[PDB]
Amino acid sequence: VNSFSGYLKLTDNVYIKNADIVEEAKKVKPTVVVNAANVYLKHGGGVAGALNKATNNAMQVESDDYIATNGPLKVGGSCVLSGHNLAKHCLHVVGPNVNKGEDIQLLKSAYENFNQHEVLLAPLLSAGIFGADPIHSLRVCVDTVRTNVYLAVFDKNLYDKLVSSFL
Ligand SMILES: O=C(O)[C@@H]1CN(c2ncnc3[nH]c4cc(F)ccc4c23)CC12CCC2
Repeated sequence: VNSFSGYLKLTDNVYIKNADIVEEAKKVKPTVVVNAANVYLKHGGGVAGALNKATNNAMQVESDDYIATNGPLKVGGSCVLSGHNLAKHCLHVVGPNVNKGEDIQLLKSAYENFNQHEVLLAPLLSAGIFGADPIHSLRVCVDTVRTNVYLAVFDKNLYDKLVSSFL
């Protein structure tokens, strides 16, 4: 038993809800919240900009130190940093950004990072400003992640489309 509430169950291990991930994180304090990161951990907009704003820019300060030490992530890769006031940990995961021409097949590699964590609160990778089809992203999530994932979908309209079209 865990503290996630109001989710629709899609499969044995994937759950979905219409929610703001920042507010969902603020209430649940999950062990892991996933950020839709870029390779530079520049949290300017989308989910990343919203998560970072909710931390009062502490996520960005920590991220800049991480990059200064380690260099950029790989597309499809991840790193674990603090969850600040939102979660114990933040798993920063880089999905391919279609608006940069990155290979959508890397989306599966991105979701594989979730399997290193037993339970996660997450957005749909490569959705939103990353330019991928959120329905495809949901399919890859379901077919790749084996751990327990609670997906927060900000837009009520898209949520209904994702549920109604789910096979
Ligand atoms: O940034 C993107 O392209 C979208 C944003 N989406 C979100 N999903 C779940 N909660 C969210 N709260 C927010 C608050 C904001 F101010 C901006 C975006 C969100 C948001 C998923 C996405 C595809 C992977 C990242």
